[PDB]
Amino acid sequence: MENFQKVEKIGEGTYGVVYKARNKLTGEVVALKKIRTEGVPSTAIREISLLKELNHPNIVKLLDVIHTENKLYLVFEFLHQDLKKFMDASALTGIPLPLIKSYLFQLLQGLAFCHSHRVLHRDLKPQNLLINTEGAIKLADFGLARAFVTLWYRAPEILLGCKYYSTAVDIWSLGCIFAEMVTRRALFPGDSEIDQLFRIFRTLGTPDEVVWPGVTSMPDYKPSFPKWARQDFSKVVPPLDEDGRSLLSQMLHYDPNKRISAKAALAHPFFQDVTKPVPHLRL
Ligand SMILES: Nc1cncc(Cl)n1
Repeated sequence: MENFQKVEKIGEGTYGVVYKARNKLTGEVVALKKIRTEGVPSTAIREISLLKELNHPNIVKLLDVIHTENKLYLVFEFLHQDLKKFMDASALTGIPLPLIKSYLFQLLQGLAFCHSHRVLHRDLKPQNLLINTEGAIKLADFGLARAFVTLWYRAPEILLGCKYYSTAVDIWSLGCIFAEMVTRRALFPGDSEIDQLFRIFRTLGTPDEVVWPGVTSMPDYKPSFPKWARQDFSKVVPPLDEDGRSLLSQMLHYDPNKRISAKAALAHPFFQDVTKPVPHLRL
């Protein structure tokens, strides 16, 4: 669009290309997202406009929505790095625990806010968690999945065909990201839906009616699933301490009604000693 000078292709997102651009009437540097045709659905336009009001320090600001020439562009605040690259950058040492804790705490604050207004992300992953030089982390693309690819962070209720899923799906994803920050490997790197489900089962045990009432009646559940025994969390995420492991287990409860809420996770003892360190980042 005419008011924006693209400076660089930053990536191919879920919905289209993401550019770093500069606005000419403000001089502001932004992330420009092209979405994707019938002439942009009217409901998607209405959903997106609700998102313009969903403002929080831990949510990447939706600056503008440009519906022009029957195309849709989302203009976001720009951040220089994402958690995926920072994790790759931090592979030999690992992200220090104080920083992991600060990031998780801030992300939960973001989720708690969105969840309080009944907005889910649905597709959390390291690539859409954006970090700055101030030690802040922010959720990008919040609300876009409902308004409009890796399986690694997808909740089991989604994999099992539950169509009416809750905010709990975001808590699952963030637990997976938390484990990954700690161990420097992805928790459940599935490369198909069955492989994702079966990786989850191999670590947390195949779910049954005892841990997850109603599970065997879910659309894609099969009596023929193999029955793996649950592994111990001390084997899954060493050398995370007892507080972190305790929290992680609650974030990874099979039953979405049992799974910890963002708001209850913020009160967890793990965060008793949270701080806000600044990361070392080269831009
Ligand atoms: N890659 C980027 C940078 N800033 C904001 C967004 Cl939404 N994406």
